[PDB]
Amino acid sequence: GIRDKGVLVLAASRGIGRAVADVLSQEGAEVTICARNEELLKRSGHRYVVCDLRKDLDLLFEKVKEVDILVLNAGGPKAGFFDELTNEDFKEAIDSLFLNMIKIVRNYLPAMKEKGWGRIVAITSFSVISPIENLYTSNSARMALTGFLKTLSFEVAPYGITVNCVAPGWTETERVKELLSEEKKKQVESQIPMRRMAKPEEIASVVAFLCSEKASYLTGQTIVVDGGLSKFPL
Amino acid sequence: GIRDKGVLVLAASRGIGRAVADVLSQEGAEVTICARNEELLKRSGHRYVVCDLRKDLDLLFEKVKEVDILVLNAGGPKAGFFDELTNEDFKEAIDSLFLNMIKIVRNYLPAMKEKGWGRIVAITSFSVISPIENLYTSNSARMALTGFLKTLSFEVAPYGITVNCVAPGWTETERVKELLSEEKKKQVESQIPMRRMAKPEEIASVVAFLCSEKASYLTGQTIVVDGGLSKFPL
Amino acid sequence: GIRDKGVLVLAASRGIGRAVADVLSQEGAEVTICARNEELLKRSGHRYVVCDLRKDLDLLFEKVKEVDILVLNAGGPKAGFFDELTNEDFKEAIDSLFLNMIKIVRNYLPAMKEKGWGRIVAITSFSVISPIENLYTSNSARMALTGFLKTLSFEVAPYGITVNCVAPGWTETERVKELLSEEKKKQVESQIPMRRMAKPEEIASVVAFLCSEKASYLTGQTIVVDGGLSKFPL
Amino acid sequence: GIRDKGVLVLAASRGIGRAVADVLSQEGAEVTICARNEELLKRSGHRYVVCDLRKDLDLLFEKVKEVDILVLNAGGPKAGFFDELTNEDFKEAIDSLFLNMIKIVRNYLPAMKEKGWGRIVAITSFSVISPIENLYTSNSARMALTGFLKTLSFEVAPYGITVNCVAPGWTETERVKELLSEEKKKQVESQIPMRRMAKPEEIASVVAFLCSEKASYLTGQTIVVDGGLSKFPL
Repeated sequence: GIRDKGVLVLAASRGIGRAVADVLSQEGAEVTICARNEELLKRSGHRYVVCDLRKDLDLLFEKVKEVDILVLNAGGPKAGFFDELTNEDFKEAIDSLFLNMIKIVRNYLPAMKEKGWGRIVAITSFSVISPIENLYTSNSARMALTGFLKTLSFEVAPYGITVNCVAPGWTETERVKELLSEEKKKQVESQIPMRRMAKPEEIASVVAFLCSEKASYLTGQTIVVDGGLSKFPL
Repeated sequence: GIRDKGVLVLAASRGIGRAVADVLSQEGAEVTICARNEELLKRSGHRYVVCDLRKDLDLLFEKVKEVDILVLNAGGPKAGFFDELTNEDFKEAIDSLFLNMIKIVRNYLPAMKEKGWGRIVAITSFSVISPIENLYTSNSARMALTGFLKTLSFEVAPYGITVNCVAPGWTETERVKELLSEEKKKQVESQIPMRRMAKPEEIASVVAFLCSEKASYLTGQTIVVDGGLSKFPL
Repeated sequence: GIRDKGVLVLAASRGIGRAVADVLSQEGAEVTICARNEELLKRSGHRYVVCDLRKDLDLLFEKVKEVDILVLNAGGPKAGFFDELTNEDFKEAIDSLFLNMIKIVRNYLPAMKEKGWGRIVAITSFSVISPIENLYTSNSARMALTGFLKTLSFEVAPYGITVNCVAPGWTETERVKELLSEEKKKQVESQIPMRRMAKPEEIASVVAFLCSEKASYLTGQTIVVDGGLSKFPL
Repeated sequence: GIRDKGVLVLAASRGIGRAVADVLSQEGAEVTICARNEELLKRSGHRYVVCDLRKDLDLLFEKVKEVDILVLNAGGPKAGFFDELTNEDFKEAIDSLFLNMIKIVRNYLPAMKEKGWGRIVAITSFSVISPIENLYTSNSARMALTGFLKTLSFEVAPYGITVNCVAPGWTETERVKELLSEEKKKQVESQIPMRRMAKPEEIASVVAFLCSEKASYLTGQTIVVDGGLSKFPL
């Protein structure tokens, strides 16, 4: 039940974030998205803020004041094996996937406490429980955030705020339909039990559910939505 | 989207299984429940079969022929420390919570393959990831079923059938409001971050979601719905 | 420090169980092994008892009275897709890999409590956290025993008894060098980061360490020994 | 078998790090320890470097050139609930427990590859799988490092290098015998199944084992050494 709730979705001009904004809009929430590309944002049909999170967080906090539902999401950082990654690559990933996210929570959390209701949902990756061999930066940075949000979930629970992650597997975002060949996309598709990648709305729907009033007893969890790919049984 | 899908819910005259039946009925599914007590079943307002998961299941298969959605559920076996449990206690738990469930899946799975759609959802316990010290029989039997359903999820994924568990924490079922004093209830309730037990419908709605067309890319997963109690971070 | 401790190792005429028996013997423990094949046992150079892990229980308890260290181990049950496995397959695996093990523990446990010192070690499989797709019977039965032992580990901890599993990955036992071609062997080997299967002693040495006095604060854990194969981060 | 291997242990003038250096010295390794406190280090009887690792990595790499075995370890960061922690608290923890650690590995890893043998062991905490409610900064930073090392273990495995964490539970270090009252110590002690905290050597021996030639097929693992405290069963 999310008619009239305030929603912010980060990195939401395209891909999963976009799909999440779309759903929540169709279920009557008042949604703001934010991203780097203004042109993409004007075309989205949503309320938007142009927001490079490294440089200018106070612009975001000024233009989007309070928020019942917060979906954390980011671009994926550099892939590579250990010798082709610098200290700067790990630092940038930590800043943008972990420390900047903490700042954003810290900002919007007090109004949720005051209302006695809230939702935080972080979009991470199934690579969190089934680490991919060349994603050193995002593996470790998403484990970081996932730990932070678990510890958080304990403290905010009594205020009616849930805190969860959704860990999508391979998703057919326009970004992925460019980072990969047809040969590589087939090979990967063939190791997914469902023998396909997710439509972005298939990830969106899980996130929309955790945001609804029906998910009120579910917190401190990472829901993996990956077609059956990861092997971990519990 | 589950108007007109055939649904069977086990151990569903009371508690969580009852709530699950109620929801899916409200969303337009054709629901049959089954349990031991016929008088409870007559009063439930649902299609029913009298059935016992410690014994023969043939009556069940005859009276309920095909099924799009199958929710596995049972009564909780005996609690106890090791010296106050017999080999029989372990065997009865294994038969009822594991082997008889495999036989039920075996039975309704073929018609799901034939249609290219299906859903299997097992209601287990948060004790599976956060084992309670005197639940030796249910801990180990629920691990067994979880292990079985994960292995299964791999195989049936390409047929459009998902396989998941919902692992509820402390829930205010009539059964629990009788297993426990007031003193023990408050002690428990004070260790749950949400500071309360779940209404049965709070577990129901998660199950109901996994059963919908929206959960199409989510399989092989145990969703813990426990108010934040279990500490495991992934 | 295990000079003169009494040891029983199951399924130990060949493979990993044999390697465990040999180590513990070299470190001065008085070791009994047990298995079906009497001529293999005669030739092993160890104290032995002939036993099935189905019928022959109280012969074992008769000929092997008390034991400081108990290594549980069994043959691997039938591998297969769901439609090529019977109710009897699941039932035999649960009896031999789970309920018979509970019986053996129940037997040898009282004398460990009496002495204030004990060691139980179950050899299971890395398939426990990274389930292989057609090992339905072993996956679920090993999860069952792993769950049992974890719950157990809580209760026997104060009595100076540790309870742990060792989960070996692909090991070069002569059984495996027969279950597999050269082509299948290489395919598998090339997905192990160490690019090879374990010598049986490389699993044995882990088991031997859990059995030593030095492992005195480590209980309720499954050590995975798999050359890096399983993806699970925690 | 580690007679003559070169060993470096960080944060090792006291506590667990100290205990690890002691053992490995007794087994014939040539050990250097490093910490901030020079006077403690002189008194240790070991080879030592003094270093605030924010600013003396150049010193450390200079005075300790190559190393077969690398035990990563750090002081514990600030404990607190979310409102009493700043962005600098999170930053400092990430720096010191994660990004500095990567820099050290990056340094000592090439000579391990060149020799075809090595060991990296991080001492983390059982709070990684059983997160404590007010350790936001260490929980999330240790998850980061654990995720980093697991991703690394895949790549370095073919080179004869293992990568593991040891996650001690409550240990009777002098530092802990000061952070806690008697009253709080006993409450804690009474929730550990073993009913006591670890002697630092009891965590040291697990580390020493991972460092030996006998742990050759064991990598990509976090061994939890916690007297049975954490409930996670797998």
